[PDB]
Amino acid sequence: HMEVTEEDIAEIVSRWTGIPVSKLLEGELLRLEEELHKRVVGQDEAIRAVADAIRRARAGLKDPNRPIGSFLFLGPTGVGKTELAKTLAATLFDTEEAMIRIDMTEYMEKHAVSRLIGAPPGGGQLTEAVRRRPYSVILFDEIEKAHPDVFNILLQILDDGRLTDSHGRTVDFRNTVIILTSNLGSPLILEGLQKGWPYERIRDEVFKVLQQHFRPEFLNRLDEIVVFRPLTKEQIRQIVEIQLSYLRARLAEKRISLELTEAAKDFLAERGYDPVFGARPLRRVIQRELETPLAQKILAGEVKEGDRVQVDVGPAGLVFAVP
Ligand SMILES: Nc1ncnc2c1ncn2[C@@H]1O[C@H](COP(=O)(O)OP(=O)(O)CP(=O)(O)O)[C@@H](O)[C@H]1O
Repeated sequence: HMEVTEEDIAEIVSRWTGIPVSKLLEGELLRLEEELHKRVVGQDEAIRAVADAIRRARAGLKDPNRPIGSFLFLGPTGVGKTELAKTLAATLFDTEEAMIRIDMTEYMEKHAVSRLIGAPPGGGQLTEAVRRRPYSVILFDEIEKAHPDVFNILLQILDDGRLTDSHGRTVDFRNTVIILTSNLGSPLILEGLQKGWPYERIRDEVFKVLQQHFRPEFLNRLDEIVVFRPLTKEQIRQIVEIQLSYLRARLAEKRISLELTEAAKDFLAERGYDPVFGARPLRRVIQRELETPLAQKILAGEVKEGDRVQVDVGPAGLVFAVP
């Protein structure tokens, strides 16, 4: 039957049950890694770890009273942790609105548990969010900064697959994916390399800090611990291309094409990435170095509807030409 699609029936069931369409159609998942890789460049280990856990859950091999998966993402800033969490949410649960982000720097000071689960009688940021979206990816950023009382609430999620809030009502976490992140150790490695420390010192100091913050009792609860890697030159270039996608689409409305030389791509990659911030700088590098001067060319009439635009490097920055 052709006229009524799989999506038609899935949408009916989804609206009646609250189960996301992609969840209902999970089986009609074996290429989850390739789907995640459409947005997340590299970090193959993280993608495989997440995909492996989801498969074990779908195959009926895990404890049904725990979340679908739980992970600790270690490694540096700006290399794909949040991008993977956002992409996973969009892929598993149809929208990035299915990602719930808890910034643990806002939960450091003792009375923060009431912020998480609701003030005691006489609601909570986490509990209310998960009640209204049981099918969600939950991202806890910078977990080592959480107050112990807040950290104990995370342990409850991992152990019981549920939380009781301050109203006394149980909040179901069994359909969530829990992603915990920390950059712990990464600034220390940068400090050692700047100071000229030998690798042995750097290594030993990273392990003692990890030992201090992350104990086996905690870590044993997790599906996997994954250390994100710094990005290679080729990976940063692929990220530049992904980050030009929306610009190209907007330009294509006026039939304008952009053709970047390899040097122009390398210009953006060089400025858009560093060890401290990862690829966090790239968006505003593209805005400043490409979009702004392109805007001036369009407004001046030098770049017109229908033009193919060559983008190359000059010593003042990127330069433009229409052949
Ligand atoms: N592996 C990757 N694949 C695709 N894009 C990536 C990427 N790593 C970084 N980016 C780009 O750089 C930005 C920053 O990456 P991301 O948000 O994943 O880092 P992060 O989780 O460390 C952010 P924060 O420092 O705020 O916690 C993303 O919005 C994305 O555009």
